[PDB]
Amino acid sequence: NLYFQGMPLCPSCEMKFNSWEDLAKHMDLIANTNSDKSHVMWLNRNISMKRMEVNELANALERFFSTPNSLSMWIRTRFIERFYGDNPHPFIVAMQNPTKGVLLGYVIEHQHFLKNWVKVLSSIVFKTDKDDVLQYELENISVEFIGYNGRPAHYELLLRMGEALGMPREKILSTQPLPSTQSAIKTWRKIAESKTWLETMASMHSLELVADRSLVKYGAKLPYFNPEILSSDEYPQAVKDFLREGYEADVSHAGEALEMVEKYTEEMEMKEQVQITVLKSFDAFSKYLLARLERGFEIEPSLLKRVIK
Amino acid sequence: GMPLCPSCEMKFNSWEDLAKHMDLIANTNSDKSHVMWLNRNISMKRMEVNELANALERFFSTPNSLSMWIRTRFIERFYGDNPHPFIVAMQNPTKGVLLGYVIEHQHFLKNWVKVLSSIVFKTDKDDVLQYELENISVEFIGYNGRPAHYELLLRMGEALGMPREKILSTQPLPSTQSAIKTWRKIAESKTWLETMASMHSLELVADRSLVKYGAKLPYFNPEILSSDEYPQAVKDFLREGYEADVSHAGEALEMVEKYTEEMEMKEQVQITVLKSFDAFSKYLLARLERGFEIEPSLLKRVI
Ligand SMILES: [Cl-]
Ligand SMILES: [Cl-]
Ligand SMILES: [Cl-]
Ligand SMILES: [Cl-]
Ligand SMILES: [Cl-]
Ligand SMILES: [Cl-]
Ligand SMILES: [Cl-]
Ligand SMILES: [Cl-]
Ligand SMILES: [Cl-]
Ligand SMILES: [Cl-]
Ligand SMILES: [Cl-]
Ligand SMILES: [Cl-]
Ligand SMILES: [Zn+2]
Ligand SMILES: [Zn+2]
Repeated sequence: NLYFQGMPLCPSCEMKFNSWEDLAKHMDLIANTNSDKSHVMWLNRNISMKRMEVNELANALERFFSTPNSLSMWIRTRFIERFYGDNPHPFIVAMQNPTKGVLLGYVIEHQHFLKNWVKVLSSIVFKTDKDDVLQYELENISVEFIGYNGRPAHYELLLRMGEALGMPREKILSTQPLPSTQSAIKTWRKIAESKTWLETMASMHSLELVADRSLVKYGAKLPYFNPEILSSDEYPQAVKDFLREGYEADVSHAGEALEMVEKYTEEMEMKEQVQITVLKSFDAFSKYLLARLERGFEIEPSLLKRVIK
Repeated sequence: GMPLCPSCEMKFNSWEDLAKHMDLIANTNSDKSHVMWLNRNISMKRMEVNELANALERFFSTPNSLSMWIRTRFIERFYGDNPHPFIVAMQNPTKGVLLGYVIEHQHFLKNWVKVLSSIVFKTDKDDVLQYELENISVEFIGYNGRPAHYELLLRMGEALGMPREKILSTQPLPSTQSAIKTWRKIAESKTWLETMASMHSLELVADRSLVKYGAKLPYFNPEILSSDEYPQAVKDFLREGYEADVSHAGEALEMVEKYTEEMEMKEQVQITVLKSFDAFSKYLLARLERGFEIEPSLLKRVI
C-alpha cells in the first residue's frame, strides 16, 4: 500500500533505497571508507558511536525517523537531544550566567544571523503557495524590520544590547562574521535556494526552539539562560530588553510554525525529506552557536580557559 | 558592446546586424514575438534594415539616463498618442471600472509582495534590501498608522457594494495569471536588479508627475480625490499612489540606474523592463475585461 511511498532516503547523501535494510547496508558501506566523513558523522551524531550490524542499524534508522510520530514533536525532541541533552551545547552552557564577552559574542555573530533570517524568510514568502504561510512569514519579516506596533525590532534591540555592553554600533556592524557563521549562513541560503519552501520553513523556525522556555517540560536539561537575568541589577537594561523578547514570544511562535510545518508535510507526503533537511539545519545552527562562543573567546581569554578547564 | 535582441536576447556585432536579424525573423510566418516587439516599441509599418538599425540604436541609447529612459518608454507605451484602454476608462471611472481594478489588483498585490521578497533574498546590496523590506512592510502593515494598500483596495470594493468574501473568492482572469507568471519567471530566472527594475518601473502608472514629461493623460481625473461623486474608500485608496508613487518610483529607478552602471547591464535591464511592460499591459487590460463582465454598458463606452 505504502510499499513504494515508504522507501527511505539516506539522511546524509539523500539517495533513495528500497528498504531500511538497503539504507543501513549503504550507510555502513560508505561510513567504512577512508574518503567519507559525512555518513560516519551523521551516524555518530544521530544513531551511535560504536559500529552496528546492518539489520541492527536498519531497525535503529526506522525507529529514529518514525518516533516520535508527530513531526512537530519529532523536531522538538531531536532539537532538545542535540542542544539541551546530556551534553548541552557549549554556548548554552556559557549562556547560563553570561559574561560581557558571551553576550557580545552573541551580538556580533547574531547580527549576521538576523540579516540571513529575514532574507531566507523572504524566499519562503516568494516560493510558498499557501496564504497562511505567506501571512505568517510577512508578519515575521515585518516584526524583524519595523518591530511590533511601535516597539523596536529584535535587530535594533540586539544592537542596543551591544551598545549597552560598550561596543558602538559602527564597530558591531563593521565586524565580519566568523567562518562558522559564514558556513551556517551558506547552508541556510543553499536550503532556501535549492529545497522546497516547506523544508526552508522547517529548517529556520525549528531554530526558534533555542529560546522556547517550554523545552524543560519536554526534557531540556537547562534553560537558554538563567531566568534571574531578566530581573537582576547585574546586567544592563538593554540585555534584559533583548533576551525578554524570545523569553515571552518563541514558545508560541515556534509552536505555531511547527504546527503548520506538520500540516503541510502530511499534505505533501514529505516527512523524511523535511526530517533530513531540519537535521542539516541543526548542524549549521550548532556551528553558528560555536561562532558566538568563539567570538566571546576573542574578547575574553578567561572564557576560553573556563570552557576547556 | 554587441546589441542584444530585445525579443530572443541573442547578441549581434552591430545595430545593422540586429536590425537584419529582427527583420528576417519578423518576416516569417512562424514568428509572433519579434513582430509584436517591433509593433509595440518601434513602428506598425515595416522599415528597411537601415532605418530599423537607426530606430533601434536611438530607442536603446536615448535618453542616456536609465531612470529617464524607463520613464520615457513607460509614457510612450501607456500614456502616448494611444493611451492604454484601462487608463482611458480610468479618467472618469464607473463602478465597474473601479471593481475590475479591485478584483484583479488584489492578485497583483499578492504577486507584488512575493516578487519584492525574492529581491530581498537575492540582493547583495543593503540599500536595496532596506528599500524592499520597507516596501513589503508597508504593503503588509501600512504607512504612518494608515491601513496597507491591500486593505484600502478591499475597502474600496466593499464601498462599491462588493463584500470582501466575494472579492477574495474571485480567481484572477487568465491574463492576470499570465502576467503574474511572467513576473514570477523574471523573479525566478533573472537577476535581482532586473526584477527590481521590472516591478518598480510599473509604479510610474500612478506617478502624478508623468504629465510634466509629456503623458497625454493623468492616471485618473484628480477631481475624483475631492468630489462627493465617489465613496470616501475610493478617494482613500487612489490618494495613496497619487501622493507616494512620484517619489517612490523615482527612488527605486535611481537605485536601478546606479547598480545597472556598476554591473554594466543597461541593455539587459532595458530588455527585461520592456518584457515587464508587456505583462503590465496584459494585466491592465484584464482589469478592464473584469469591468466588462461586471458592467454590460462598459464595452460600448470602450468600443
Ligand atoms: Cl508523537
Ligand atoms: Cl563552508
Ligand atoms: Cl518550493
Ligand atoms: Cl542600564
Ligand atoms: Cl579575560
Ligand atoms: Cl540623453
Ligand atoms: Cl551594500
Ligand atoms: Cl501563460
Ligand atoms: Cl541575482
Ligand atoms: Cl462615503
Ligand atoms: Cl551598461
Ligand atoms: Cl450595465
Ligand atoms: Zn548516503
Ligand atoms: Zn531575436
